Amino acid sequence: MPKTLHEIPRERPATPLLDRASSPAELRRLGEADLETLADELRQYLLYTVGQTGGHFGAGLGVVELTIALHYVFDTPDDRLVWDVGHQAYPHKILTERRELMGTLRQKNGLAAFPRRAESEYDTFGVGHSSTSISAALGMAIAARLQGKERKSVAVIGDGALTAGMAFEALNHASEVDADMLVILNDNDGPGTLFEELGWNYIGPIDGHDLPTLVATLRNMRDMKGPQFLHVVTKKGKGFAPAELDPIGYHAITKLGGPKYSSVFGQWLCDMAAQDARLLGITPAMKEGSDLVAFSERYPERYFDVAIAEQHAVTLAAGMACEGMKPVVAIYSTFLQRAYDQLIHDVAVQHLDVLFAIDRAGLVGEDGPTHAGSFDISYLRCIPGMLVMTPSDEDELRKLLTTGYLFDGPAAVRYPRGSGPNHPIDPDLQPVEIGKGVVRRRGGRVALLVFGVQLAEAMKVAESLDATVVDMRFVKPLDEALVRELAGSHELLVTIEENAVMGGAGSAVGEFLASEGLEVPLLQLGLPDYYVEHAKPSEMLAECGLDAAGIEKAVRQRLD
Amino acid sequence: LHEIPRERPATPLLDRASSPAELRRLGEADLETLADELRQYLLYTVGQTGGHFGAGLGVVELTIALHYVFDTPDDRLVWDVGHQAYPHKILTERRELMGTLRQKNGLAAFPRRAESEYDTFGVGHSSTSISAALGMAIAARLQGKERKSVAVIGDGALTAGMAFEALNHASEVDADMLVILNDNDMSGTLFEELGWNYIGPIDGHDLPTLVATLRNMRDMKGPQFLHVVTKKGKGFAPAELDPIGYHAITKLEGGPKYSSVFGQWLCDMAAQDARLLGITPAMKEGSDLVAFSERYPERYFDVAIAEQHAVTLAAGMACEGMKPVVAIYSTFLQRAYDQLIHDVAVQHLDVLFAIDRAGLVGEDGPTHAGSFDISYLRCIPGMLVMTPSDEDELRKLLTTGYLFDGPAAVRYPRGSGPNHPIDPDLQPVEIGKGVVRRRGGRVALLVFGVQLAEAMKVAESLDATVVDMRFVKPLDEALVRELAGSHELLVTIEENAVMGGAGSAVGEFLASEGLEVPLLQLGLPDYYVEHAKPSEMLAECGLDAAGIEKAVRQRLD
Ligand SMILES: [Ca+2]
Ligand SMILES: [Ca+2]
Ligand SMILES: [Ca+2]
Ligand SMILES: [Ca+2]
Ligand SMILES: [Cl-]
Ligand SMILES: [Mg+2]
Ligand SMILES: [Mg+2]
Ligand SMILES: [Mg+2]
Ligand SMILES: [Mg+2]
Ligand code: NA
Ligand code: NA
Repeated sequence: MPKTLHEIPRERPATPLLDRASSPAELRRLGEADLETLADELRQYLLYTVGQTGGHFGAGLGVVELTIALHYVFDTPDDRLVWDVGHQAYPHKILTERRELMGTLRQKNGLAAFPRRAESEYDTFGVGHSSTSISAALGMAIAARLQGKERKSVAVIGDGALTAGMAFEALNHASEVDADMLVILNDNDGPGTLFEELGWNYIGPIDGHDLPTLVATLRNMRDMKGPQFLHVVTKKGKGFAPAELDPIGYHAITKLGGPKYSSVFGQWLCDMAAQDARLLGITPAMKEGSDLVAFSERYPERYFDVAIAEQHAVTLAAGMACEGMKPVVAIYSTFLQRAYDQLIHDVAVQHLDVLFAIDRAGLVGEDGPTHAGSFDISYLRCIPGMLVMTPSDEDELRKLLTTGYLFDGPAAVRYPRGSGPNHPIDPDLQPVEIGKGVVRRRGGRVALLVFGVQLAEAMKVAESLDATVVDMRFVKPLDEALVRELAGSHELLVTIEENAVMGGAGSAVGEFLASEGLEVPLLQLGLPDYYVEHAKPSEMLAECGLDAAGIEKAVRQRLD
Repeated sequence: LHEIPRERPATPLLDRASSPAELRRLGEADLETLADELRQYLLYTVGQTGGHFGAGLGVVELTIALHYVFDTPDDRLVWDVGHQAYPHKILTERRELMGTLRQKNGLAAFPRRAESEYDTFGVGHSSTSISAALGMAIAARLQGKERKSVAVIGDGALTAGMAFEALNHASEVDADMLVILNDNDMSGTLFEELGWNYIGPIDGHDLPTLVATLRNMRDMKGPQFLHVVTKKGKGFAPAELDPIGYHAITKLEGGPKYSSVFGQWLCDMAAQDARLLGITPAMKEGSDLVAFSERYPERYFDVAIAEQHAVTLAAGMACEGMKPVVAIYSTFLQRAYDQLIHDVAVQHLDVLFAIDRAGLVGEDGPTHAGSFDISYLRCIPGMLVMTPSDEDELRKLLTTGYLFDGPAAVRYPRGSGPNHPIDPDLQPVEIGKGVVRRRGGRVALLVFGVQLAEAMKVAESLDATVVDMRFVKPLDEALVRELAGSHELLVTIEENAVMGGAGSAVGEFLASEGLEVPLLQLGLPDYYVEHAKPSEMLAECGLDAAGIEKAVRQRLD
């Protein structure tokens, strides 16, 4: 009989067998009967180390036994293993020469949040966004078949990630080319006939915590040919009672302010829905992260979780707007990249009335560059019809959400993870004038044109220089009249945005100055042209020069 | 049935069926004769204007049955892609407007909300119909309106991920909607499993069976799925015999296409490099991988209408040391942006993107315009971004991007070029260096792409310098620094949105170095250019020689 734990170890547990299984080859030197003892130990170590660093929690616990069985049966790293999303791959990392590096997990210069090709030869594909594993593993198998290399290709994909359209495309295509690969459905939330129809050989469901059945099944399927589909059933949080009971809260943990911007949005969504029965709320499977929680309890008939289906979320919004409803698509900047065609082709080309509440805009911290919201100003502002907005604090977020909502056409409001300066929030629901900035400080000589939440750091810098500071509010349409005035009365314009400099809000200013032959010097601050390694957000901002110290240095260095 | 009528057919029944309301006043016994009349009119008018041909022939009877049975426009009909909707337009107050089809200020290529209350959703890209019809159906329920929602989708469109996403969600919410699969590759278990009530397959040209089935299903509840089977080109033997050829025709009565320059390059490079792999999301003919697919069938991959899987498939292949080339139109690469960023660029994996239909594309209009790829790609770290100016440069820059170890893109337009000679070698050029084509005095034209010939006609008039920039990323920074100091105005030219484009790459560099020279950015404007001939669209945008010269002379004054 399995035991269940209710507490996290505060001290390094004794794992004498896990320590002999530091790599897959050493693991495969062990005996089948020891494997369940190895599992208990790895589970114990996993609880301990995540309690030490924080990180993802419940999903890894669900795949302890599956991960053991895969590295025992398959000749890794020669056999290719692709983890979908990778938040469940801490056990993987533990078994692939990183056990004693777990203490550096998610810290600057330590192990990254997900499998990462640069991090280890045992990581075949950098993941983070979901549902890429089947496609990636198909690519690997097609290439290995052509090269004659006789390696296996295995994709482990959760039942959630299977809701994405790109997973369906890969399953179809793999059948097309009769690829020799294995898809393991890690299902933890009449299964078989669908996958048989799509041309796969379906096996299961089997118990994903039964190591003897897992090993024998995988042994049998390892050398089967053609597209193989193994359906495994797991318990999220398995072995830790709190996580078993509340898998949502234990999806991640912290190691043992004002409101979050997502909470300011969530409150706005409720308040406007109480005033306006037209409002509909849409999320591609991120209710807790984007924080539609209270909204979905209060307005269940007007809340739509479309699963991991960004593309359908946006075109669905377009159809609702066609009937005069007022959809709000809640979506992180990094995940909106996957619905760009629907946004352009179905919303923008038709000028449809859809609001995009873009959370996690800018650097996102420990999750690193796979999740960075670095590009949405650049990829949205080039799209005709888009209203593009950058609130600088909690009050501005509520106001710009109202403005884009009420605007008759497509609008984007972008904001970062975390909390803000904690300024007062006007409880009313009124918009602001579209295309007009707010002068937050009258100065001289240097003008800081701020798009977004670096305003408070720019205010610190302006004090030393007696600079003008504008809270721009709008990337598109730009406050051209204000920029024109500032360009004639100042000797230097300085743009500041938590977005790539290339194609960004500062370049809209640059484009405006050029069209009118305004000759004023321009300094664009923002995110550089490389992928910023995972660290604390404050650490990442400092790296990019977007704290007061970096901005002052950049302005000072230009003027000297 | 053998010849496109060259004079207007007699269609007394059709002329009584100018709107769906009048259609529904006819008798079922009249409907087969209407369809014969509708088919001959369709034949006639598309022979006078050009346009899509074969798919609409396939839905003559289906369109009649839909509008006969459903109370359109109040009931919502959504056509996937829309190239099959010419029957639909003929029956929705536009029959006598069909002579303007695909001409400037005439009917658009596709259903378009701004055009007609009968068009529920502007389409062009594929596989959007189910998502849109579902949002309409959810809205109608919340509003307590009792209208129907119908999506017509082809079998190809169903290969796209977003159509699967919409089928699952429609089942999840138990939407009252009808999906009609217009299957013209000739044909249930799958759709039942996904939560749908499956009926069919039925003969999509048997009007009696169509009207009866649709009536029955019209008032069933929940997600309903009707499988109809149609013949591509039905009723016109040339088109039934060559559906690829008769997908679209020109009206009745000199250099290689750029896509064929690409296709020759792909074969030539594949002969040299066993590692090369060619991927297309269902556009073998359009991107021109025809000869490649015949000579290298084991290294050619058509993933269906599946841009997302295409790009991540390539990333996997590049992980094992193979050399994938992703052939994809600019407008369609929009749908795989995330895979390019997350799976390719973040990993700096060695994948070449051959981006066709870059710029304006003519009569298909703004749904297919390649207006944005320079803006959405150049902001992505790691990307090599190139803009060839003619046939020879396309070949050279593909070789440049292919030899590069890393993510690379080469964008080129539909149509043909200035027809300059083409070096048959496969040699690269130096990454990040432009080429001065002409030395002049007071203006410098920094040209990213195929407007170079037009710029060259203007450079004479103004005695201007002209640079073939070749690269957007990395920019030839030193050459720009030199031109900034020796000229009174820099002019950037690109067949891309000005906002965020290659002109803006130049501006960013100038601003970062304190170079204060004046900068005029020419390119595509910040609206959707209405369908017209390519030359008319380019003229509208100022990107012909005359428009480039007027723009420059204006600024100097
Ligand atoms: Ca939900
Ligand atoms: Ca405020
Ligand atoms: Ca409508
Ligand atoms: Ca040849
Ligand atoms: Cl730049
Ligand atoms: Mg799951
Ligand atoms: Mg502030
Ligand atoms: Mg078809
Ligand atoms: Mg290469
Ligand atoms: Na107030
Ligand atoms: Na043709």
